[PDB]
Amino acid sequence: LCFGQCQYTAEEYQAIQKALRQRLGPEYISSRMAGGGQKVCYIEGHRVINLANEMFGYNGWAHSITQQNVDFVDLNNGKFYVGVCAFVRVQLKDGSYHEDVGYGVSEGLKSKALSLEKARKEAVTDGLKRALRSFGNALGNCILDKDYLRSLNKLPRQLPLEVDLTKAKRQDLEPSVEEARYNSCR
Amino acid sequence: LCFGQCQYTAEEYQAIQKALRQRLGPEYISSRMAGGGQKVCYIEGHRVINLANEMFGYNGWAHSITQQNVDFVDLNNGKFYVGVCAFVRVQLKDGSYHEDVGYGVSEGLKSKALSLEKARKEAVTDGLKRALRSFGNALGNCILDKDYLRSLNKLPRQLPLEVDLTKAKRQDLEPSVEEARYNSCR
Amino acid sequence: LCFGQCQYTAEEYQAIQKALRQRLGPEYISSRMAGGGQKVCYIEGHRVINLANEMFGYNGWAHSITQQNVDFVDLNNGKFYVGVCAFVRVQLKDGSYHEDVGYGVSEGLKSKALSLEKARKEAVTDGLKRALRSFGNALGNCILDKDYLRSLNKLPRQLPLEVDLTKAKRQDLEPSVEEARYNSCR
Amino acid sequence: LCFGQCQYTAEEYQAIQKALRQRLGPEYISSRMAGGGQKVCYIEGHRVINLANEMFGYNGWAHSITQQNVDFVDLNNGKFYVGVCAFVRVQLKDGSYHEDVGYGVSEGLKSKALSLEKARKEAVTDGLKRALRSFGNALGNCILDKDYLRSLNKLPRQLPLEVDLTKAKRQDLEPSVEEARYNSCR
Amino acid sequence: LCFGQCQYTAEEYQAIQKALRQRLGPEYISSRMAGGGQKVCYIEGHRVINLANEMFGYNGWAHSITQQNVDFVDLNNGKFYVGVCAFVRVQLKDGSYHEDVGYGVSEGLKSKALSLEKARKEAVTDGLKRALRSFGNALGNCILDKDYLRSLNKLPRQLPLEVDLTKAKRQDLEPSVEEARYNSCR
Amino acid sequence: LCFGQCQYTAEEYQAIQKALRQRLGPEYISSRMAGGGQKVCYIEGHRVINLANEMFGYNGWAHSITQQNVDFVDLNNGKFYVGVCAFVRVQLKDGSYHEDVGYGVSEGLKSKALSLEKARKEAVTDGLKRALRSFGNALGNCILDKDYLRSLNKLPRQLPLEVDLTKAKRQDLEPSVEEARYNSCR
Amino acid sequence: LCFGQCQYTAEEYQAIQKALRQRLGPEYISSRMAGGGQKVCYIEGHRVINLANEMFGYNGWAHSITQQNVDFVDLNNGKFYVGVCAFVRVQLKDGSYHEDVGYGVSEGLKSKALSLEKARKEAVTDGLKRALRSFGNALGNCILDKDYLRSLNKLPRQLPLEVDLTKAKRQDLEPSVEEARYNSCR
Amino acid sequence: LCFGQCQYTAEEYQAIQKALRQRLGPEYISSRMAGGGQKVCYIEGHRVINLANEMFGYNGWAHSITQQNVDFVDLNNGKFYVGVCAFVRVQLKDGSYHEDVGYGVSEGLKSKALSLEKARKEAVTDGLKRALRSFGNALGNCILDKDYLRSLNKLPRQLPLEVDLTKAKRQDLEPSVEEARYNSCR
Amino acid sequence: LCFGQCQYTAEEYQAIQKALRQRLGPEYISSRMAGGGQKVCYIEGHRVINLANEMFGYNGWAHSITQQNVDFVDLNNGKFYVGVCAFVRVQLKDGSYHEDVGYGVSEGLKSKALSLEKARKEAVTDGLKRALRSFGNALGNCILDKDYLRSLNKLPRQLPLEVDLTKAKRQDLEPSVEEARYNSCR
Amino acid sequence: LCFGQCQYTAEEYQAIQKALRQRLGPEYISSRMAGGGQKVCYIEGHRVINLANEMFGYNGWAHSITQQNVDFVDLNNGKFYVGVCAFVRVQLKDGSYHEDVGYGVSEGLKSKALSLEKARKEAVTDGLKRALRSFGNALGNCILDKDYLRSLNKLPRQLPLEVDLTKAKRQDLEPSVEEARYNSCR
Amino acid sequence: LCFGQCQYTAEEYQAIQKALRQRLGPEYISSRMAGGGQKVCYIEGHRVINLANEMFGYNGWAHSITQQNVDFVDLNNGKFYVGVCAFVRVQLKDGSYHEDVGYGVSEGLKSKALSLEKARKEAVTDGLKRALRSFGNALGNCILDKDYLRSLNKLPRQLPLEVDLTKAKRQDLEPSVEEARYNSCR
Repeated sequence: LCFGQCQYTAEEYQAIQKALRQRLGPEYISSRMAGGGQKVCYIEGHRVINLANEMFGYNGWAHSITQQNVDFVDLNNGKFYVGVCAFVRVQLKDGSYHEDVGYGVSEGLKSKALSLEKARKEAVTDGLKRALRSFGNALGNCILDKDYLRSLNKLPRQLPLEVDLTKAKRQDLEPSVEEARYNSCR
Repeated sequence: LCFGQCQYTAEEYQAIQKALRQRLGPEYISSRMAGGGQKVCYIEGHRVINLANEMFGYNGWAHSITQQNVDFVDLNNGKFYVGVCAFVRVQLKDGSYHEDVGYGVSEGLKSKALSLEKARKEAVTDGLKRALRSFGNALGNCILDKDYLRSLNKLPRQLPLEVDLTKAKRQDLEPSVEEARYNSCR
Repeated sequence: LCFGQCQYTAEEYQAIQKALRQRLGPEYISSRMAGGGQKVCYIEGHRVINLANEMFGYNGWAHSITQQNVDFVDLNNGKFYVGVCAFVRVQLKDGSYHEDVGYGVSEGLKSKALSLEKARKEAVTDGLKRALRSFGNALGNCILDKDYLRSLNKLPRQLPLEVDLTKAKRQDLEPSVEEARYNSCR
Repeated sequence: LCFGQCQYTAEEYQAIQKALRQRLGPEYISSRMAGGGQKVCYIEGHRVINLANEMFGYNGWAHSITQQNVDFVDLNNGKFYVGVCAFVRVQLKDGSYHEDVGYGVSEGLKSKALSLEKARKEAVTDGLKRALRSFGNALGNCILDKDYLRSLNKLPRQLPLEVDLTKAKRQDLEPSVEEARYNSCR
Repeated sequence: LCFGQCQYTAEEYQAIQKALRQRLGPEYISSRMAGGGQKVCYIEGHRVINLANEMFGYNGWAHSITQQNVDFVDLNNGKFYVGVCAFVRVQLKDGSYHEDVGYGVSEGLKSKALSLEKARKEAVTDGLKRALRSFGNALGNCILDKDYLRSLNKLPRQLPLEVDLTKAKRQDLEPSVEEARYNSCR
Repeated sequence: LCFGQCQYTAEEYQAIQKALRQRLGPEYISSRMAGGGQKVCYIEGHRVINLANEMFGYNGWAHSITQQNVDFVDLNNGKFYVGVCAFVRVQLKDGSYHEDVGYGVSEGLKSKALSLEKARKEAVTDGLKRALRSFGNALGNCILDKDYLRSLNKLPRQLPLEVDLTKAKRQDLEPSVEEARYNSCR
Repeated sequence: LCFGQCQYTAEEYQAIQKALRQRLGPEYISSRMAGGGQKVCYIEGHRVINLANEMFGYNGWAHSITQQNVDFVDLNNGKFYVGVCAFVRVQLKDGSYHEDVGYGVSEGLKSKALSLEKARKEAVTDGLKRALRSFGNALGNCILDKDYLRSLNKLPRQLPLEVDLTKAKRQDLEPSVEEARYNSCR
Repeated sequence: LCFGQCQYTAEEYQAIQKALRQRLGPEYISSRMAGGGQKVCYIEGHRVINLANEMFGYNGWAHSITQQNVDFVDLNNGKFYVGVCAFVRVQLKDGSYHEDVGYGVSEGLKSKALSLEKARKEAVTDGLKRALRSFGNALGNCILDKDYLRSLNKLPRQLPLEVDLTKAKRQDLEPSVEEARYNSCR
Repeated sequence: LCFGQCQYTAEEYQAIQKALRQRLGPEYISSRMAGGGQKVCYIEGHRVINLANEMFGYNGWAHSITQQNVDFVDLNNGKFYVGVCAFVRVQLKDGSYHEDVGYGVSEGLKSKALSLEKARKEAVTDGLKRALRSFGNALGNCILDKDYLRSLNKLPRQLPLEVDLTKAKRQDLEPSVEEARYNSCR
Repeated sequence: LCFGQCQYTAEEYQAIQKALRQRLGPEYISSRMAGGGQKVCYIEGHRVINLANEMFGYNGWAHSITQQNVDFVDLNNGKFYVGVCAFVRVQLKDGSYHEDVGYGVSEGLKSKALSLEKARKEAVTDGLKRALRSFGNALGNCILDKDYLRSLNKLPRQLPLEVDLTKAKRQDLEPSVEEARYNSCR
Repeated sequence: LCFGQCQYTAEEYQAIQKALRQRLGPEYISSRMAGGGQKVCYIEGHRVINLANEMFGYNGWAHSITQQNVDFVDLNNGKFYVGVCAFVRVQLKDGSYHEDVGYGVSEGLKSKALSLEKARKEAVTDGLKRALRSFGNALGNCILDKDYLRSLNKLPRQLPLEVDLTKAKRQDLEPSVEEARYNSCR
């Protein structure tokens, strides 16, 4: 009854089906400037990872890199141009799964190492994000829907939120977790 | 009783068989201009993803990339011409499946990276969409039926639909979900 | 008791054996002009897909591409000549199966990308259609029977039959399916 | 108890052993002119497929292409000469099987694509037909028996038979089948 | 209890052990002229196939091509010289088996295609026949026994029997089989 | 309890152990002239096959070609010199087995095809014979024993026995077997 | 019930889901100067290792290197420039898992060996750290969240921590451990 | 309870353990002249085979050629020099086993084919003999023991025992074998 | 219930979780001079090995070399420069595991053999040590923590303590062991 | 309960443990002259084989050649220099095992074939001996112990013992053996 | 319950854990002169083998060569320089295991064969010793501990004790071993 062999209970299946339908608020979306001097919306990897963890549980989803391929490493002046693709397969405790390609780009740096590093890492993250979109709007599928983007723009400018470090983990030991783990062995 | 080993109950099977027969409304179909100065109808990936999730459940269908091949990367001026194909296999919790090819194209950009990226991604999405058509009209099989297209044109315009974020997910935490999941490990 | 492991019940077996014998009416057959200035009859992919879904159930048949091979890509003027083959294996929930080759051709376009895309996609569809013919007339085995073709010509033409979009699907939500699904978790 | 794991019941076994012994009437045999200006008898693929379906049931036999190899593609004027072989393995629900080679030829066309297409497709159908012969006369084993051919000639003009499409399938929906199917999940 | 897993009952085993010992009559043997202007006796493939089907049942034996290799394709004038070998494995429902080589030859034709076609097909049939010999005289093992050949010559000639086509099959349907089948899904 | 999984009963084991010890009479041995102008004794393949079938039952032994390799094809005048080896594995219903090499030679023919054919076939038969020798004298192990050969020579010649084609098979149909097989389905 | 086959009890699952949400205090975060003269925050591998051990138990998580590839080793003066990537898969006792790429860089050393050593080691640790981030904020996912970084800066520098070696392990022997062990082979 | 899965009964184990200890008499040993003009003793393959069959039963030992490699084929005048090695693995019904190398040599013949044939066959037989030696003196292990050879020489010359072909096999049939084996199906 | 399939008992798990947290005393730490004229602390392999044996039991942990690769062997004067890496995977009886890279270096020796030997052996040990660190401070995870190193320096330099060889194993025989082992077969 | 799956009984285990400790007497050790004009002690393969058979039973130990590699074949005058290595794995009925390398050398012969043959065969035997040494002194582990060699020299002349061929093997047949066998079939 | 599947009983486990902690006396350690004119201590392979056999039982540990690679064979004068590495994996009846590299060196000999032989054999033994060290001091882990070495030197010489060959084995047969072996099959 380990990962890949669970079957969702009607209650968890139903809760998730509904939750996945939600589109995400402005607090999730960020943007950058495309070469064409045009806005590009996207969700940052860390937000997607937390959405996934909260949607399926830290132990309810997984991902692996089926393959990563460096498309090219070009030196055209004193600078490097690098294109990398990754194929990421994400899976639920269910055994259900989705796979997609992510692409990573680095153009202009003078460091070969730094260029490769950027491109390889972004390809994986980009792939993880695209694979996860398959589960629904709440995991990013709304993101490329022009009507969603449009109605997002008609929303209030929004101030970045302050993070409250008051209750941040401040040491390794996890008392409650240790308690549970010791009772589990029984 | 995990993914790939379910067997549809008579009730779910019957409901789905019927639902799949439906053709989709104008709110799903979009179009672009082909090189021959001719309209081409298609369904955006995100719509197909949601159609699938609602038809089979977020844990009812899955897809993998059996293979992706870059056919060519030509530089014919200062611009790149790229053709990529992807073979996508989609499967139901049932074990039933359909596989098809998708193609991705990028012609005219000056960025090799941006060209490869566009082509690889679209090939995958295109392949996922074609594989899914095999299940029925509701998943896209009507889309290339000239009589369906014809009768779609005999409809009033279609204006951009408005998305309402009044109840957009703004926090990660899904209480209902956590409850259902908490009640499942016992 | 998943896909590939079912055994047909005598009742379903018998109904299908019979239904498969039927030849198809004019409403399925379409035609194009061969190079030799000669009529060529065929069934469009989407019709075959629906025939299959109705004959076996959306979860009663499946298909995969065992292999797709690009035979050649020739540039003989400013135009491309492309030949592609696909091997498609279709299978029933039974485990029974048939495999065939399909071919895809593109001659004359100036776009390499567009040529490759056309040829790869048609090879697959063509192969799917040929593999499916093996199950019987109702799935297209009649199509190449000259006596059938002959007696088809001796029938009244058949103007494009309009499509009834009043009952079209316009939202992703499928309430009946959603209910039956909940009752299946049980 | 799926395909490949059935065992024939004494009754079905016996009926088939007998039925397979029959030689086929003139209505099955067709002929063409060999290069040596000599008659060559053969059965059209579509007839063989129907013989097979009726003999074993749509779910009683299967076939796959173990391999297809293009022997050569020669351009000797402005025309193409192509030879292709296919190895086809046909199997019964029994697990019993037979495998043979089929060959496909195209000589004289100016289209490479059309030539490859013709040769690859015929190789498969030819292989399928030869593999099937192994089961008995009723599936084509008589066809190359000179004494059978001889006594076939000593018969009238097997004058073109008519194909009656009164009862031709005009829709996708199969009511008797749907009923049978929906009850199979009980 | 499918193919490859049956065990012969004492009764069937014994009947077959005996039947296999028989040498075959003149009605099976045919001959051709070897290059050395010398008679060569052999059994035609179709006879061997029927011997096998009657000896073991249409579902009691099977064969596969473990491999086919084209040894050479020589053009020495305007004619082709082709040598092809095939390894054929035949098996009983028992699991018992025998494998042998078959060879195919085509010397003198001007068609490469026709030469390859002839050699490949004959290699397979030749291999199937040699493999089958291993089971006994009744399946051809006598054929190369000079004392058998000698005493065959000391026999009156025979007029190739006329095939009684009165009862020839002229229809696909086999109501006999179709019922034996129906009462097996039960 | 299929081939490869039987265990010999004490009775059969004992009978065979004893029978295998027998040396074979003059009626089995034949000879040819070695290049050194010296007699070479050997058993003809068809005799060995029958010895095997009678010793173990048609379903009691089997053999496969683990590998066949063409050592060389030399043209040294207008003639061909060919050496071929085959590795043959023979097995009993027991699971017990023996494997050996067989060699095939063809020197002097002007036909490449005929040379290859001869060498390939003889390598296999030769290998099958050498493998079978391992089971005992009755299967050929005596054949290379100089003391056995010597005492074979000290015998009066013996005229070719005649093949009693009285009761030779003149039909396929074998009611005997067919009748038992019909009761071996219950 | 070994590693990879456990299933989290509801109590441990819940405790860990909660614990993983925590962001980490200043005591975890360290920083270095990027080439762009800009601060880069990160967590040291040894802290991440302890975080993981305390969160899941020393036997609750694992990691393997699916692959490590040296991208390049360039000598551009008397100095080496090295880029290495590692794919690290971490897994819980659950069977759940996440995989990511890590990169290792060495620029400027004159020792090839020292350069390779630094890059291969950092690539692995970097990858382990990135893979672990997928489980939640508590394992590092907060680290790249600009709002978290921002609110981390609005805190007083912290003086260096003194470690207390008072109770440091001074012998290899672990008595309490040896007991427990010994009472388990029962 | 087939080959490879038997376990020796205490009685058979004991009998064989003892029997294997015996050194073999002069009637087994033969010799030839080494190049160094020195005697070389050896046992002929056929004797070893019979020793094995009598020691373990025809179904008590087996052997296979794990690999055969032709080391070289040199033509140094008009003659051929060939060296071949074979790896032979022999096994008991027990599952126990021993494997060794055998070498085959042919120096001086003018026939390439005859040279290869001699070397390949001897390598196998030589290997089989060396592998069998591992079981004990009775199977050849004494053969290279100088003290055994020495005391063998101190024996009377010996006339090669006469081969009594009285009861020699003249029939394929084996009524007691066919008897037992007919009852084993019961 | 062999290695890789145990499950820690709550008692052993708990003891180890705790023991692993300890940092190690000065008696474990040693140092060398880095090229930059800077101190480098490390733990000697043998200490690590004993820490592991005592922490998990001689039969509680294991390690294997997944791969070892020689990066380069350079001769730049009369001296050799060698870089080698090893990937070591350590596992607990649990099935839990951790893998890391180790590196081995040899710069300056004149012996190629001695250089390779040093580099290959250190790579393995280095890897084994790094993999083991993943389990906790007690196994080395503290070692690279600057605050730990710092507070280690503030200790009274430690005097290289003596080894008491009095009770040193002087023979191979192991009494209590041989007894305990003898009984385990009961 | 076949080879590789037995478990030693306490009694057999204990007897063997003790027996293995014995060093072997002068009757086992032989010697040759090393190139350095120095004595080299060793045990002859046939003695080792018998030691093994008596220690574990003819069915208690096994060995296979995991690999044999020819290091070189040099011709430096008119003579050949050959080095060959073999990896031999020996196993007990237990499943326990040891593997080692053996080396084979042939320097000076003028025959390539004879050189290869000597080196290949010795490598195997040498490997078998080294592998077996791992089990204990009784199987050869003492042989390289200088203190054992030294105290062996202080023992008198080892006049070759006499092999009393009295009750040697004269026939193939083995009655007692054959009797247990007919009784083990029960 | 064969090798690799035993579980140590608490009693054997405990005895071994304790025995493994012992450092070894002077009677185990030997030394040689390193090129740097410096003493190098080590244990001879045969001592290690016996230590192992006595610690775990002849059937309690095993080892295999996962791989052996020859790094180089250099000829720099008339002498050979050879470096060889071996990867040895040792395992307990437990399933627990440890793997390490061993290196073999040969510098200066004029015989290529003798050089390769020395390096390959030492690499294996060296690897076996290093692998074994992982189990504890008693198997060699102390050997490289400078404080142990130091306190070993502070001892008295020790005359290489005399080996007492009184009860040295002179026969093969082992009566008790053999008695137990006859009683086990029961």
